[PDB]
Amino acid sequence: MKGIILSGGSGTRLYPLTKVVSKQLLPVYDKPMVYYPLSVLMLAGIKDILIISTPEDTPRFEQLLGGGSELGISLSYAVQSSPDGLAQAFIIGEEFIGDDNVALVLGDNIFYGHGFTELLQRAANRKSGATIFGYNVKDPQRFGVVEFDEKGKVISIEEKPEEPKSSYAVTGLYFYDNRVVDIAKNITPSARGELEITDVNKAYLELGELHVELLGRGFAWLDTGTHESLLQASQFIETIEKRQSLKVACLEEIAYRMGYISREQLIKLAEPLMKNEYGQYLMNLAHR
Ligand SMILES: O=c1ccn([C@@H]2O[C@H](COP(=O)(O)OP(=O)(O)O[C@H]3O[C@H](CO)[C@@H](O)[C@H](O)[C@H]3O)[C@@H](O)[C@H]2O)c(=O)[nH]1
Ligand SMILES: Cc1cn([C@H]2C[C@H](O)[C@@H](CO)O2)c(=O)[nH]c1=O
Repeated sequence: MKGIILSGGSGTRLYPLTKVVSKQLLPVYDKPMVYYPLSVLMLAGIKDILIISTPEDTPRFEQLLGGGSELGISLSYAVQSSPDGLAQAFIIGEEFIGDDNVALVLGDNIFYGHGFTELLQRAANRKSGATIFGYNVKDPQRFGVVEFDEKGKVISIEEKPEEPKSSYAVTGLYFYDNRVVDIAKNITPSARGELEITDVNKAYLELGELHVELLGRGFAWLDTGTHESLLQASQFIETIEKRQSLKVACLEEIAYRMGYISREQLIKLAEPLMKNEYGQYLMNLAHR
């Protein structure tokens, strides 16, 4: 499986925050937003990842994450010339994806909760169909929305409905088989002139292979779209971290716990950052 992080968009709502800094490099407590969705692809066992951003911000993610091999993964970069919607990721990434299955995660999505990584791996290792993730939210009409039935099987899937048929939001994390690129090629802009992931999910629904994993109320799903939610997501992270002295979405911890790196490689990483807390945190970990 390959991974794609959609990490672009013009950053309107966060102005002036986003005047000279890209949205997904802004802090969520103690590390760049982008670390959060990257962590998720890593835990799913995806080792080969395309990061998409704007022409002016794409180089700045590349300056931060490099080419991935310090995390013992592989990272690549592509420019989205402008934000024509999320399905466009599969067009822009057609060539990085090629022959394989692909998972898409939104660059401004924070996921967290016990057992989450078991769910991610089932999905990441499924070799056909789509997997999407649902979550009971306050104002479901703000999001894609999935209604399902009895057995947990999907009866519909609609983008931002004036009258939502369900509380379960479709979240910014998606797993697909190889058919998705030719799917995204063959549908067209909506009323807001974007290529909609909902219509990508609608297609899989017709093929009879759209799976939902529904996330219960023990998971957290936040997105970092506004000054209010950004700060909220921030408080929520530091509360988890202050308490347990474990970090959320520390990339190097995940590379190592996941096998992508060795103790000795983790130690080479810790070593130059020993002047700061994040480095001592990595070093503590190698000591076990
Ligand atoms: O072409 C694009 C479009 C969006 N983005 C970014 O991707 C994120 C998603 O866009 P946004 O406008 O914030 O959300 P919506 O487009 O309204 O909704 C999408 O993302 C939601 C995630 O909350 C889902 O619930 C919806 O079903 C899905 O349509 C944002 O961070 C954008 O900056 C890009 O980088 N390029
Ligand atoms: C093991 C591990 C889990 N997680 C996250 C995934 C889940 O959302 C939550 C519980 O595993 O913690 C990390 O962020 N980093 C880690 O190193």
